[PDB]
Amino acid sequence: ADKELKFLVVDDFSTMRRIVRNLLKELGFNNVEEAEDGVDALNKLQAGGYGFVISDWNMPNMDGLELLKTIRADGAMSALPVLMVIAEAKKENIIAAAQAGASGWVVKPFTAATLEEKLNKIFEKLGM
Repeated sequence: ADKELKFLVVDDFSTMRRIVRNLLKELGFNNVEEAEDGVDALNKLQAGGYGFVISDWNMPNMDGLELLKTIRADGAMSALPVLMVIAEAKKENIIAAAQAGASGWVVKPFTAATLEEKLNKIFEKLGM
């Protein structure tokens, strides 16, 4: 894909946002920024320039699935890739997420490799 795609890494656990940031990096993706919950996420997206959203599931104020749902229903941002970080392959959430428009999902913990194939297959399917 493109190495300067601007990524948005959304998570309530600063630790985990540190790991995503680094995972991206170690794959040559260094046009990244962070958001702490869905509310902050939306705020940043509206400003512009993003090309990929990596959002966790459990965040206060505005959670994972909500973030996903508002990008999808929002006509400006509607076709924006959203990769969702889900804890356990709880079938139920996988279904809600794909159901709500998520470009794909990854079960955390994930390595740089799984991340890289998750992205590559999202890139391929989105014409990226």
